[PDB]
Amino acid sequence: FPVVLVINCGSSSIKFSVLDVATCDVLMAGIADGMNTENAFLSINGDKPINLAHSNYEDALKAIAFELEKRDLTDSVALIGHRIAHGGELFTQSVIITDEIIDNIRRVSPLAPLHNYANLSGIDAARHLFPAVRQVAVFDTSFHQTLAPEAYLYGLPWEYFSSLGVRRYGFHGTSHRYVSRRAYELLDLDEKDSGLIVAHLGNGASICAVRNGQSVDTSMGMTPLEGLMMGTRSGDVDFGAMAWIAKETGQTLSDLERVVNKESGLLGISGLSSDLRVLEKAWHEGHERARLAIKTFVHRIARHIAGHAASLHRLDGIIFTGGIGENSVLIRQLVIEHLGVLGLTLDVEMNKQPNSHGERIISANPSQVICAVIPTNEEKMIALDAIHLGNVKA
Amino acid sequence: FPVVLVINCGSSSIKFSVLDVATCDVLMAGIADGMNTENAFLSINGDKPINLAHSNYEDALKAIAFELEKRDLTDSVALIGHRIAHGGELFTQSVIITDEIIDNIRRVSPLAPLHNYANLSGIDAARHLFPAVRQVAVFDTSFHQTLAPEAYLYGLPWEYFSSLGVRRYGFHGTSHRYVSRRAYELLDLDEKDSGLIVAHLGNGASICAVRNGQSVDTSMGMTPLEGLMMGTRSGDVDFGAMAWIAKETGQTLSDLERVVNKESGLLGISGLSSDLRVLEKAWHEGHERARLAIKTFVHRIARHIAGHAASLHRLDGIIFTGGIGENSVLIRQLVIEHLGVLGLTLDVEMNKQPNSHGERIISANPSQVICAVIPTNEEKMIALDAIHLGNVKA
Ligand SMILES: Nc1ncnc2c1ncn2[C@@H]1O[C@H](COP(=O)(O)OP(=O)(O)O)[C@@H](O)[C@H]1O
Ligand SMILES: Nc1ncnc2c1ncn2[C@@H]1O[C@H](COP(=O)(O)OP(=O)(O)O)[C@@H](O)[C@H]1O
Repeated sequence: FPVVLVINCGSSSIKFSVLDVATCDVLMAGIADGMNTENAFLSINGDKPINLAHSNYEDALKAIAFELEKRDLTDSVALIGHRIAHGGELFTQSVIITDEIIDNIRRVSPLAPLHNYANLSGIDAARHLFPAVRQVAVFDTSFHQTLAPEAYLYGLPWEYFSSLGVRRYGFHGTSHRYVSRRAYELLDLDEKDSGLIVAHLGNGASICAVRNGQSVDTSMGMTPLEGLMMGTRSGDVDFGAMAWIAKETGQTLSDLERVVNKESGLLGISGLSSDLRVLEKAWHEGHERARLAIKTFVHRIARHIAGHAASLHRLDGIIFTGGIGENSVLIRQLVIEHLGVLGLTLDVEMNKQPNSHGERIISANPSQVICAVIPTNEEKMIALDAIHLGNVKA
Repeated sequence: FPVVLVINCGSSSIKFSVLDVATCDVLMAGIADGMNTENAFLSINGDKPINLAHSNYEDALKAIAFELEKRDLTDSVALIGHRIAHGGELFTQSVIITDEIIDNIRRVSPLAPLHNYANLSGIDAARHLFPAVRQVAVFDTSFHQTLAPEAYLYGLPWEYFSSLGVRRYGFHGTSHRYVSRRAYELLDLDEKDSGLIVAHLGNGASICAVRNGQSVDTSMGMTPLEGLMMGTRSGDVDFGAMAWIAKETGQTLSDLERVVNKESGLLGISGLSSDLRVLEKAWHEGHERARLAIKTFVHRIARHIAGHAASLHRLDGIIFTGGIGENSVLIRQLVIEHLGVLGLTLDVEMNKQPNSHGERIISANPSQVICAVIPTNEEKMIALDAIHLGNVKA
């Protein structure tokens, strides 16, 4: 009974899951938080947080490695999957990790400094601790590499693109890829002749247009800051406005970089919380700013969903996914009602069902476009890639 | 036979037109360019440029005033219309100019430094030269004041909005207003129950969603730099990307402000010209970058047109206007073909007709949405407002 160890190293954390190769089910999950801090810990399934105080990425993973051995899981780990934030234009699909891949990942890392280097730290650690184990790299950007130039180019001088690599990349690639595959099943669509819009709505949020199985447009840009307004991220924002704000408050780009990434979006408008649940209750209790934050959030989602549909020859479905897309009854309803122009019809009773109902259709029959909620499973998608690559002769 | 003198003062020019109150036809037009420069001139209808060397906004208008007197037009000027770039949240409609209006215009001027002060210079000059003449102010932003908060708010901290006035304003207001009024006629639509998308495509470009006669979404933002990619303007651009570019080339925001306003868009991508005509020929001749610039330009227009449609309850028509929208056969075709998802059907023979054919429908019957070209006439719209206001008792 082989298992797949899936890893995701962030700037200050290391999330992991152990999936059964046979059923792709989670057998164990955990997270080492407070990384590089004088006080780091490891909590597995909730079990009392261990003391990983003063430990680097490798020790943290060494601790996680011991927790797998203390549960006789070590010997059944046949594959390891690493989630990589940015793959530049070098990676269009998941790959078996070798020295060349590591080199390539370093090459594109300048494009995602705050994430890629942590991803690499994770790779080095895993390689040290599981030498005889095949390891795979899954890039959050690879699914969007099918985008045409007209869809990934910015209106900046050509030089910025050709010599600096400035262009739209998009993220949530693994989710958008996974969810759209699931959609062809659920909606009984022919992948080769289909038009889908996936709305990945989490604390990080993005839209993706999948035409005939391929991503043809996505909302995030060179960085995860473009597109939809999010939990603490601003989303699209007039550069002239950002420039004006700079001259008025005497702030630098790093100051504004912080504001737009940490103090904006839902948090910034509501001045209350980045958490939707908190905001939904706030609205219910009469909080005006919480209502404006949500309304704005919904307005921008509807706008991009419609905008992205322009890259499809035909619109067959709109799929909601992510923590927010899977659990927010109201947001889904508001977004959908904001898209009546596309002929969407919601089945409120179906939309009311909690996420325990899994992959489900929430639109009524008269609906011109099918609407559904499909829980995303990036760990499973990564494992499936690893399993496939596990049959290769490298 | 009274006439209306219409003025538009830019940072370095003063465009003017004299329309007949009876037919709203242009009887004279001109432009004083090279303002504040050691060499300024005044060209009327093409007539040899006069020597306005070393002259401020008032002298330039004094020269224009003499050209109207030298043609016995002075005594028939019953109204003067001033085009104002930015009206903030203070102006929702055109107004008769008084001391209060001037004060108010100064209040919002910080929002458009490079345009509003020139507009005010024009007002002071005109007021000096035509004391007994009623004068009106028409704001490029007023038509978009009907936008809901969810549509004009940015995902920035609430403070930036409430204390600094940072929000979407939108421009091309007079064109969008004028063109949509014309559309209800041409398309035989009931203003009170209608959904239109107007694509104002000139060297400056923006989209506007008009629901039941009111603007409910527009593409430009606090400044004319947001939205569509334009002649030399970038249009939407990932702020994280702009930040990244800053740290890589060691440029400031003023440096980037310049790049995004002067060296980007069509010019930036093609590295050839900002002029569509030049680019269309370049493409025909095999120029790849010119083709990419146009394709990108078209892709972004289609995206925003679809995105803006989300603010409509029903999509009745898409109207093209502006120098590009009125004369570009190819761009209109490409944009429309990029919107097949909305069920649009183009009548190529109708779309081929030159702008001399005026207000015209270019979509075929099977089309779910009517498409048309409606030449814009901002001077006429301004005159109509002035004429209406000419009956007021101030
Ligand atoms: N029942 C719910 N109703 C509304 N929002 C919810 C609900 N459950 C979770 N959320 C929101 O979803 C967000 C976090 O999503 P995230 O976990 O990052 O997505 P993913 O689960 O795809 O990785 C939070 O804003 C959270 O408050
Ligand atoms: N026949 C044409 N085909 C393609 N583009 C054209 C044509 N005529 C003018 N243009 C373009 O339209 C643009 C300038 O538009 P503009 O004059 O600012 O709009 P408006 O006339 O609404 O004020 C230029 O890029 C120009 O090359």
